[PDB]
Amino acid sequence: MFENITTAPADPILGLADLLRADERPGKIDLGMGVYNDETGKTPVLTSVKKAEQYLLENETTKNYLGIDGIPEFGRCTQELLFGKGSALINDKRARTAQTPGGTGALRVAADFLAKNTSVRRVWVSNPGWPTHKSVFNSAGLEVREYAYYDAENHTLDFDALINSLNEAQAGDVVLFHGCCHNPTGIDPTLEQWQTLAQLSVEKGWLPLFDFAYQGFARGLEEDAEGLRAFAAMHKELIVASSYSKNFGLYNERVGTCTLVAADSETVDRAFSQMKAAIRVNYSSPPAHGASVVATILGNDALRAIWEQELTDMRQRIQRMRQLFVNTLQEKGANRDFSFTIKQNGMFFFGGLTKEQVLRLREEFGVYAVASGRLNVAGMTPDNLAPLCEAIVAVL
Amino acid sequence: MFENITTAPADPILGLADLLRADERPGKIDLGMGVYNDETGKTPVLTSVKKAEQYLLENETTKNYLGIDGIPEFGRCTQELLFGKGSALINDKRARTAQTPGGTGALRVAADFLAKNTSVRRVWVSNPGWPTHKSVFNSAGLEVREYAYYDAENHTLDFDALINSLNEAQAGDVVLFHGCCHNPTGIDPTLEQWQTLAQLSVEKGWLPLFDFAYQGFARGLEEDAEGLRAFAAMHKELIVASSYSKNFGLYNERVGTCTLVAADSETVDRAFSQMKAAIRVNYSSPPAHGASVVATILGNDALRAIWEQELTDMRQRIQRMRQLFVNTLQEKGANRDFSFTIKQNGMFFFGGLTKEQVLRLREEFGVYAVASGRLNVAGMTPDNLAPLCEAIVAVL
Ligand SMILES: *Cc1c(COP(=O)(O)O)cnc(C)c1O
Ligand SMILES: *Cc1c(COP(=O)(O)O)cnc(C)c1O
Repeated sequence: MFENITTAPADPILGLADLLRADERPGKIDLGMGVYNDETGKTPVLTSVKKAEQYLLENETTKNYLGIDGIPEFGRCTQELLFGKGSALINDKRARTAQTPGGTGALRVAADFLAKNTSVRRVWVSNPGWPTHKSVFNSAGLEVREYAYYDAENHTLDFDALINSLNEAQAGDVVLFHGCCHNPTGIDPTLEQWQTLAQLSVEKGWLPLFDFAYQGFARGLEEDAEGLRAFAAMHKELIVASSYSKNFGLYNERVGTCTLVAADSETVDRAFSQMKAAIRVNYSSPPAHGASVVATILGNDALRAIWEQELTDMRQRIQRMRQLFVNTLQEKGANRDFSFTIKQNGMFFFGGLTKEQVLRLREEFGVYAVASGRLNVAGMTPDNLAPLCEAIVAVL
Repeated sequence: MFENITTAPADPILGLADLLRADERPGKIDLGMGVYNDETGKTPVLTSVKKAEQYLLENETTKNYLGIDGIPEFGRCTQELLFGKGSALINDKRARTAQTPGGTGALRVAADFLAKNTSVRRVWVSNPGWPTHKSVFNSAGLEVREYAYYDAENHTLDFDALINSLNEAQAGDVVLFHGCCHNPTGIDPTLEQWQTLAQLSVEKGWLPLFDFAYQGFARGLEEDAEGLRAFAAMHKELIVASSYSKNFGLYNERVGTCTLVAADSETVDRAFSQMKAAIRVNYSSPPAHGASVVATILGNDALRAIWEQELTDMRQRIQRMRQLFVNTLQEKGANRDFSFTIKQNGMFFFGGLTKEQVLRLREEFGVYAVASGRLNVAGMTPDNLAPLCEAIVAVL
């Protein structure tokens, strides 16, 4: 049965993990996968989280099945984070959320949902973008088309190119938007641009699909949801896949959600029934632990206070690191100007390096980054900043 | 987009959960989903588990991504449980295990794996069987065929019928076997029958696929794996999906595994690469919590000792309950003889009731069971045994 099977191609991002574990050199600087590191170069578990886990260990009495869509309180809390405490979608019961195994799991159940219950044949994704989007949608049978987005030689959102390419999108097809902290460019549209996109979308008949994996890492919780809420205010239907992996540092606990929005509750319920079917035929119900932690925190005023401050400190350390990065580079005498880095939202640095420069970086200097020239700034720390910059200056 | 979508059909088993939550009557006896209940009618979290969670809360320092196949130690431990501490499959490195979100998640990744990388067009499942098997395999695109298994008017394994129907299975197609505690008949083949099936299988060219969700609930850990090891000893390739939901009572933490076995390590590795691809396009990596708990317990002598005893007490309470069930029935004057119940392995009672009798049970008496006439004996307790039996005697 398995004699003819061929080796699968390695993942451009997740594959870095395996490359790293095979390298014996001690001074390896890992700036690949987008995980947050503190000043000591460790990706720690939040205090609010530890406190919640303490509470769960003491108050949890059963481990019984969670119900297809997961913890109800968890879903309600996520809707408020996404649409605002007094949103119309929430009041008119137009939204239904399913707890899922991470944001990726959400993209998968959405894709399966779309493929079997809708006439969507193709999904539109940006370029530059996130590799996993194409894999996920192609595996569900949907065709993936790319739209223009980044202005390389200027380092800004090529808004005219964005609309010109999107003119190709027909009514009925899906358009994938990054909520905030665009992976990998870090450049997001402004509120006015979001509004333009929203009106153009409603008018053109596209089914919007938001991938929200970095809420709170750009400006803040509420501000980062601005674009989404703009679309939510004009749209009748939409899908939003969110993740709590990064803003709660619950990476391996696979905590995410998939929210469906329809014209009314009758439609959303009828639709959600089919999304539950897609889920039940996959993993049945979702892992409780991570979601319980989030609900506990999000539901306790004291805990939420600690958590938001921790989120603030993470965003602040990254902002400090990129400003320090640019500085140490000029300090080391980099021939190219990387000041544009400071305008990027999120955890990454994108735009300066080529496929070969990053290859040389890992080979000669043991610095690991993605082949697209994307570096995880959150992996940068005061102690690795100098060696890291010396490596980069030698490769420019 | 979502106007034409139709309401999905409810799940025959998981749907019971929703039926129950809508019934306001106080004396509802839930004997539907196969979850263990103690004397007090609660499905509690094991002490060994609580101890492990305590240890994790204190020793866990990061929540960083788990790697596609999950916790290595967890996989190794599961291989020993399944194939025995000194198995050849383990020594010759012929087996590769991936941590998955429950046993259902394992069946799904196996189905996706098969559909895209193999020429398997159909999977053979028993009748009576577990409804989810058909859903899972059909959603991956594979066709599901059923084979004879149970002798209703005798309450035994119809072994001749089993082989006669399986003669229809061609070389290349999958045959699904329940490791032990056959859901729902509770009747498993004997070691000699397992051996016959093993030889017939190798000779006929079927790819065996074991669903191991109740190890330890029939006779014991080692004894329950006898059939599997018989096949493992004669087979070159095989797949085994196991669950820790029941034997560890970690239901909502989604703890399972998918193990692939090939002729040698070269083949199994090449094959596993594609299974990792199927996983990465689904949920990326699995939830850490539940698997960590199992690895902690399974890896600590003291903890394992406590855990095995708890598993023993669960099996013993269920055995006591079915003997008490049969007795109270005759005590109440049931016209039909249900003594065959005592020969059933696992958590269920199957064979006495009809679709209408169970319907009347939930309607008139508020007793919930699956429409197939399958009752969760583990849900039976000294306090609900009497009312439960009175309901049944009134419906016979
Ligand atoms: C991280 C990320 C996700 C989701 O990650 P999960 O670990 O699966 O929660 C989705 N989209 C983008 C762009 C991401 O960066
Ligand atoms: C319980 C069960 C499974 C797996 O359950 P999970 O909660 O998904 O681990 C698989 N097969 C059968 C027959 C079962 O009873």
